[PDB]
Order: sequence, then structure tokens, then C-alpha cells
Amino acid sequence: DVVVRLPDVAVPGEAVQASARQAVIHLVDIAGDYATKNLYLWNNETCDALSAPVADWNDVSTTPTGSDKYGPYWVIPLTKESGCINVIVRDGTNKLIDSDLRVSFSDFTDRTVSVIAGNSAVYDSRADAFRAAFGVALADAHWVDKTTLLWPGGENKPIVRLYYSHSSKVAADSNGEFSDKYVKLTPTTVSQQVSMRFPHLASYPAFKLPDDVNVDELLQGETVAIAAESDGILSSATQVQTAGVLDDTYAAAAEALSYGAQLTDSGVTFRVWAPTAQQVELVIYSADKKVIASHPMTRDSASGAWSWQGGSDLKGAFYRYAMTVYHPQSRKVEQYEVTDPYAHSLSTNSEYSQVVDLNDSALKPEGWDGLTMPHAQKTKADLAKMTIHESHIRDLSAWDQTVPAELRGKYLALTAQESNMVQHLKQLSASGVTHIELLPVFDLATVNEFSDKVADIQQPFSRLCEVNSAVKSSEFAGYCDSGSTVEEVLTQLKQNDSKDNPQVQALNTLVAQTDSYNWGYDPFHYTVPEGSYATDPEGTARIKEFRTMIQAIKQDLGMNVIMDVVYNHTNAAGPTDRTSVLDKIVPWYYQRLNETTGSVESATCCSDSAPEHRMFAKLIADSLAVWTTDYKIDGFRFDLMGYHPKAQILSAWERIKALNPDIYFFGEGWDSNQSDRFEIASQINLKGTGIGTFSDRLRDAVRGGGPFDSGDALRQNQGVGSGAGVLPNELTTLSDDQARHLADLTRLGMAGNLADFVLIDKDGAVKRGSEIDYNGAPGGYAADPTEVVNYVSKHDNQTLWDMISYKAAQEADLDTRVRMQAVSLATVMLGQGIAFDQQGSELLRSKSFTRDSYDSGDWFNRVDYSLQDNNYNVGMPRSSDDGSNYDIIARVKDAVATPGETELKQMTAFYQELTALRKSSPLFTLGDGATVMKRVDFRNTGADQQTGLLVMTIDDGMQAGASLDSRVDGIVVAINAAPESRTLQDFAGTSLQLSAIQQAAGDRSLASGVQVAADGSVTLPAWSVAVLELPQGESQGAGLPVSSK
Ligand SMILES: [Mg+2]
Ligand SMILES: [Mg+2]
Ligand SMILES: [Mg+2]
Ligand SMILES: [Mg+2]
Ligand SMILES: [Mg+2]
Ligand SMILES: [Mg+2]
Ligand SMILES: [Mg+2]
Ligand SMILES: [Mg+2]
Ligand SMILES: [Mg+2]
Ligand SMILES: [Mg+2]
Ligand SMILES: [Mg+2]
Ligand SMILES: [Mg+2]
Repeated sequence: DVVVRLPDVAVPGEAVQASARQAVIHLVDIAGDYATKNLYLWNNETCDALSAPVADWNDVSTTPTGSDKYGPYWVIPLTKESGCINVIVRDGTNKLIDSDLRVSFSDFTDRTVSVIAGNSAVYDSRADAFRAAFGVALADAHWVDKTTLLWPGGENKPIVRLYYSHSSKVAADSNGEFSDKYVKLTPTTVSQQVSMRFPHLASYPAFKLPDDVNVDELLQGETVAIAAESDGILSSATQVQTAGVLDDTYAAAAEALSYGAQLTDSGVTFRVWAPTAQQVELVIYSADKKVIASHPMTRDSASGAWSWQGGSDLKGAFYRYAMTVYHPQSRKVEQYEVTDPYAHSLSTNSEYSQVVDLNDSALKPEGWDGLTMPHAQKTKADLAKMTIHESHIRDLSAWDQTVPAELRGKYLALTAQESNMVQHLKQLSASGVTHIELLPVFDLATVNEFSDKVADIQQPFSRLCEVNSAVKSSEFAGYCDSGSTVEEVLTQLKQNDSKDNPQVQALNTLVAQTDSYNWGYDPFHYTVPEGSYATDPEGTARIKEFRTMIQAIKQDLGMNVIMDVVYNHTNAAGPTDRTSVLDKIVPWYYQRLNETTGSVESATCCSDSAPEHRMFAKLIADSLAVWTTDYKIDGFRFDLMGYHPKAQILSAWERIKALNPDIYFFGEGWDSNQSDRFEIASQINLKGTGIGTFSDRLRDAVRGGGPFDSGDALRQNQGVGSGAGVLPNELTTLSDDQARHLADLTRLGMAGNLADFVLIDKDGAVKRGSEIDYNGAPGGYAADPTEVVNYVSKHDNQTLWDMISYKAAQEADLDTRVRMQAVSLATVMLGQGIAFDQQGSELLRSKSFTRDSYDSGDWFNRVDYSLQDNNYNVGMPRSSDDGSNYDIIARVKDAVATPGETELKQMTAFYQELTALRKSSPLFTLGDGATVMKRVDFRNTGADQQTGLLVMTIDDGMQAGASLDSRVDGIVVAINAAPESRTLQDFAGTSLQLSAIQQAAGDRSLASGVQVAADGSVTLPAWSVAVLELPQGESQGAGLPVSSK
């Protein structure tokens, strides 16, 4: 075999070295035209060392100072020799490096650097750039099955090889020869199996390893793909992504096993999947975290799993896995201890995993095993009744002075039957809220569970300074030795807070670093409860407390429980970070990587996971199985579900239905951009599967605008619920046509956002739901309404009240704005889709305009169950994300008074009326899409409609089929989202009756002032909601037949 070696050419010296007040940049012409090469140079805040850089982007005259055969270079004048400079390397006005370069004079003290076109790295010399160009670079080779490598670098090259080194890096030796062992590769054609697994790589050149290759040998260390010419000079070399071959080699054998510290009465078996590790030891720790044993584990050859079996005396023991494993990011054989990705119990702050048997009676509240789901979820009609209250453990109880102090912010607050919060939830349940959805209660990373390291706003400012050095070094340091609590300081800061002095958020942003508050979309361990919500985060105690909460919700409050789950990302990856678990144990397998660099992708926010890989799909299903069986969770909401393959979500659902036949799955099925890799679990792709998705259609039509809005657009973009068209504010330009389009989306959503539902649009045209456009997408997408989750408020983005406050006309008074809140919620609560709402919408909840409140603390997330106010106007929201909105906030904020007890009680009554109406007839919750189509229609449609009046009919008459409600032959839902009184004339001669529920509320009803006249006409006041019924006589009547279209 020919030996592969570096180019036998001289390594380039420097063309020139920077002198005083100069920088030098070489463009190293690695590719075997210099006059058109030029630099764009500019000073900004962070880099400002350039002397008089040319201002005009179009000026291409900063051409090379000199050049030679190794390329051109530039000498650049500076005003100082410290700091950095901004550089874009161009040909003409086109970038030759896609990255905007930053040349650091601290990383390159001689200020003489080198770059290569198409390469974002900055080198200290042309020699370094040259050796990098002919060395291991990037990671664009993919070893996808036993014998197949996909690699663009190997195309049309005679020598293509897979070099490998068990304990070091593949590199050229002192002679310049690559002397590590290798396997010869040959051109081949990709198999269909591989093409279906990796469609985004299917067009890459394919190469074949010998059928007798010892894969386990190569996978234990570094592998590098190397291409060369016939003479044997290296052409390119790159690192190898191995997840595909790991699945092809090990996944079936590994899928057949179970993982974690599996404790039963006979003993314990520990198992961890680590098919590339060179060694795995099980380290057992005492309660005081001293090592008491380190056990070499036993590797199984078929699966690449490691196991160790011991006695039941290991119950309660702490443990970690000591890994010896090559990590391709660092290119080192790393040595570190890692917690179990299958941990079911943890020490404080997740430092050690703990052996537990979740079946143990000591970890269960009394009567746990007999806990039943209070609301059915079997049929589609059952599911359609789902009415969700999306809640957070701290948002519930952090402020409730009637919850015992030691339970504030804890799972166990739900057991405080004497508290305002629990009594309020109990009344919401009695009125028709059916499900609590919990924000992250698995083990999150972003709260410190060591209570000594945390300071909350109810505690002395002196404590804050002790735990938070940023506060102690800030402009607020003078409060350190005050006798005030943090919340007392924040309160005194309100009066002088404004857009010109956002001092409340200035202090609160520092507080956020060390408080107990986070939404928790930051997974540390997927299958252990979060510790900070327990009264004792050390060891197994949180398990029973979590179960006590679940039992309280289901048995005592009468609501089902949904968990938010976050399998689309990990909190961290790589070999170093505290919270990198999976990516330490099987590096490069559990994360989705860029096809060229091997970098962990971050489209989700964080460290994107790879649910398309078999062992991560298994981890997800196994995790859901524990939450289902051991924690009696009734449904799951998948965060960023579009990052998951449709096939993976469906397989998980099949697996969980074997454990709980009525489990319900839904998620955020927004487009994830992953369709090139697999069919994504999106709104459209899930049609007909029974997996629900949040609908953005009715949401945005009723709220107005969308999550990206900033500045004046927040006010201009009124929604149906805030008077689009009919009650314009001073900035909007919405036309009547635009407002009527939003009403088309709203009606479609009230009918379950079905693709095939037939309506009359704003122009009088007959349209299917899929033909009503939503921001350039088919609006209706579902097969059944139980596939659609409607909402107008959620933890993310502004609260409904804050949206109404941005959008409402100046003349809309406070009482009108409360009715706008209720009218907005009526479109959800009286619609056929599953109903979902944010905790506190019934209390006009505000976040003081905060759009994204995940780390905005108790202050901005406060819900006041004592009913004094709605948390509006408590300071400008965080400047980093809402500073662009300070101008519009200042202009709208004080239009009307802040809600107090009167408005909060009024809104709670409106809310409970809506949820009671939703459950008052099976007709609101038909479940089956074909049944919706046969029974649901709309009036007041087309070009002659009265804008803002939504009139929905639901048929129970003979033309619909059977009577599903023995009391009525039909229902009319009329939502008059407008400042005028409206009269309905199309039910003349039929004698409708107002719902008994609305009658019983009298002048506190949303239908207060509705008139049903002798001629059958119905008059609705401004901003009202009426549910009217056709009473059923001795036999089923004519009803309200759907009109043929
Ligand atoms: Mg310029
Ligand atoms: Mg240098
Ligand atoms: Mg080929
Ligand atoms: Mg007990
Ligand atoms: Mg935690
Ligand atoms: Mg103020
Ligand atoms: Mg925080
Ligand atoms: Mg405590
Ligand atoms: Mg991609
Ligand atoms: Mg589109
Ligand atoms: Mg409140
Ligand atoms: Mg009937």
C-alpha cells in the first residue's frame, strides 16, 4: 500500500510581520486573481482598534498590500495594539468566509494572522494554516452502517481510507507519514436501507469497508477518513460521525435490554448503554458521598451495554458511572463520572444518582395504587371535553400567604386545602376545568437545589448579596446591609421605574441568577422529579411528595394531570459541562449534529437531541413508561414536537398505550426544519393519527398579531378579541377584509380546525378549512377536533391581558377590557377543539408586558390568589428581550386602571360560566370530525356579515342523526366581539331559550342584557356571549341542520 503523507512542498513562511500599530492578515491560497480580493473593516463597540477604516461597504479598494504564491496579505493600521478588529474577507462585495471574523490581539499577540477562504478559523501563521489545511479538519464523513461510509471528500480520489487510533489522535508523524492503522475503502452504491435512514445524506459519495471489518475495534477510539491522490499525498482528512453504525451494530441487541439501577427484592442489576467506552466502572457512594466501592462493569458484546449485578442491600445507595471514553469533540479519551441517564432518584442538585424501587410502599401516599383518573379519555367525545389549566409549581404558591410557608413553591402546596390557591383550583374544577398541565417537573438544571446557594425575593437583601456576587458588585450593593427584603426593595423601586429607568428589571435580572425560579425547559434527568419543588431534595423523599401532589390533584381536586416533557434537547453536551449526561456516556450519539462540522445543533435553544436514533427513542419511551405507570400521569405535552420524527412519536404512543390504554399525547407541532432528515411530527403530518397539536390559527386570529411582533406592531395587530376592524386603535391599519379573515380562522377553529370542514368565507365563497390561509399555510389541518388544542394564552409569549392592553382602543374602558378577555376565551372554551389556557387567565393575569418570562422570577410571574390585583404595571419588563417595546408600553400602559378585586371576581365568574357551558351539553365536544361536519355550521358569514359577530350552530335535529342531548334539538353560540348591539334575525319563528347556566348568573353573566323577543329575534349587547338552546319536546325535533354548500 502506498503510504499517505503530507505535501512534500515547503511550508510557507510569513509574508510580513506586523510592526507597531499594525495588524497583518494573510489569505492563504490553499486551492493549488488577487486584485479583486479586499477587506471590509469597521469598528464597533466590542472591537475598536482600527485606524480610520473605510466606511463604505461598496468600496472594494482595500486591496492586498502584497502577495506571493501562497496568497495575498494586508497590512492594516491600528490606533492601539490591544483589543480586536472586525474583518470580512471578500472578492468584490462577496464574502469569501461566511463567518464575520474577529481577530483578537490577545489570542494573537503578534497581530499577524492567517485565514483560508471557506474556513472560519484564524491561525497564527501561514504555516499553521497550511498544516491545518492538510490535517484532520471538520467531521463531514458519516459511518452509517457496518460497511458504508458516506463522505464527499472521497469522491474521485484513488486512495480513500478509514484510519484509527485507540488511545491517541490520528495525525502525521515526524516523517510526515500517517502511520496509524487503517481500513481501505472502495466506491460503492448506498443501500436503500441506508438511504431511507439518512435521506439528507443519500446524495453523498458512498464507500465500502471490507465485510470482515472489526467494527468494535475502530469504534473504541478516534476514527478519521482520509483521501489521497495516487502518489499518496493527502487530499483531505476529517473526523467520522458514527451514530448510524452504532445503531446498525448494537441497537437491536441493546433495545432488548432494560436500563438503570433495576432494584427488585432479589437484588439489583445496573445497566448503562456505552458501546464506544473503553471502560465503565460503577462507583458506589455512601450517604456522605464517600466512595465505598468502584466496580468494573461487564460489557456485553452484542449490545455494547455494560452491567453489574449485586444485592438488595444497595437499595438507597448513591452511584455514578466512571467512564473511560473517546469524545470526538475534544478528541481525547476522557475520564469522568456521570449520573445515570436512567436515574430514578437523585441526590441534591442531581450530583449522584440513587438506587430506588419506585414500587416500594414507603414511596407512596396512602391509597396510591387505587388512584383513578377522574376524567375519561377513551373515546374522542371523552377527549374533546379536555379543558386544560397550564400551571407552574412556583406560579401557583410562591405568593400565597395562606399556603404554609414551608410549602410555598413546593409540590405539597397542592395539599393545602385551606389555601386561597387550592380553593380556587377546586372551584375551577367544579366549574369545568378538567386537567392541570404542569410545566417541567422532571429534573431541571437551571435552579440550584442546594438551598444555601439560593436567595428568593421574600428573603433579606443581605442573603441575596451573600449568594450572588453580581448583586454585591452592582449599583444595588448599598441595599446589602439594609434591613429590607428583596421584594421590599423591588416595591420601592416601582414609583421611579419607567422606560428611561427600568430599575425593577435591572435588579430582578440579577436576582434571577440565584433564585428558585425557572420554567424548567432545561432537562438534566428525564425520569426523576425536580428536587427544588420538594421539601427535601436529598434522595428519595421527593418521589413520595410528587406522588402526594398527583393524588391531591386527581383525587381531591378532581382533575387529570398532563406533564410537559422536553425530549427535543438536553441542557448541555460535550465532555466538560456539569449537565452533559448523555453526551458524556455515548459521545456524538444522543445529539443531532451538523453534517459538516459535527457541532451539536442548537435550533431548539440548547443542545438538540436525536430522537431519530434508536436508543434515544428507547430512552424516551422508557421514560414515559415510568411517568405513566409509576407516577400515574394521564397525558403528555411534547415541547417542540416537530423536532421528533412522526414515526418516533407514534411508536412511543403504541408503547405507552400498552400500559395505559387511554393516555393522550399532544405537542407543539411547529415546523422544525428537520423534514430533510425524516418525516416530522408536525400539525399536517399528524392528521388522522390521534396525536394532538397546538393550533396557532385561532390563537393568533383572536389575540391578534404573533409572537415576533415588536414596537408599534404590538398595538397595530389587533385581534378578534380586541376589536380588529370594529374598534380600531389609533395606530392600526387593519381593513374590514383583514378583520373578516381573522373571523374565518376563528370560526374554523371553533369547529375544530378541520382540513375538510366546509364554511362560507368572508367573500361568500365556499371553502374547506384547508383553503383558509393562515400566514401562508393551509389553516385547517386536522381530521378530528381532538387533534387540535385551541388557546389564546400560554406560558410563552405575552399573556392575554397584556395583549389586550397593547391592542385595545384608548376608549375601551376597563369593564370592556374584562369582557374582551372573556370573549377571547369564549372562542376556545365554546369550540370543538380541546381547550387549553394559561393559569390565571381567569384572574386577568399580567406579566407587566413580559413576553418571555422563563427566568423573570416570582416578581413578573406572580399570580395573586388573594385577588388584590393582576400583577399589571409592576415595572418595565426585562430590557434584553422587551427593550424594543418600552416606547409602545409607555404609550399604552396607563390607558385605564389596573384590575382590582372587583374585576378579578367578575372575570373569574365569566371564566367559570364559560367552562360550565362547555360541559353543559355533549354537543360542544363531539370529538369525531365527521360528526362535527354533520352538525356544526355558522351564520353571519360572507360579504354582508356584521363584523365581529360569531354565530355557531350545533345541530341535534333529525337531519344530524341521533339526538345526542335529550334536553335540546340544537345550540346557538353567539359571540358579539364588537362595541355595538347586534340583532340576530335568522332564528325567527323558532323560540330559542338562553342557557339556564347563563340565566342563573343574572347580571353577572356574559349574556347579561341579551333579549329574546316574541318574534324570535335575539339581541346581544356589546362584548357579550350567549348560548341559546332549542328545547327538545316529546320527540327529537327539526334542529339546526347544516346548510348544503
Ligand atoms: Mg459602513
Ligand atoms: Mg502570528
Ligand atoms: Mg458510488
Ligand atoms: Mg403510606
Ligand atoms: Mg433539578
Ligand atoms: Mg413608575
Ligand atoms: Mg432563575
Ligand atoms: Mg427548604
Ligand atoms: Mg439540518
Ligand atoms: Mg407557507
Ligand atoms: Mg394575580
Ligand atoms: Mg336532542
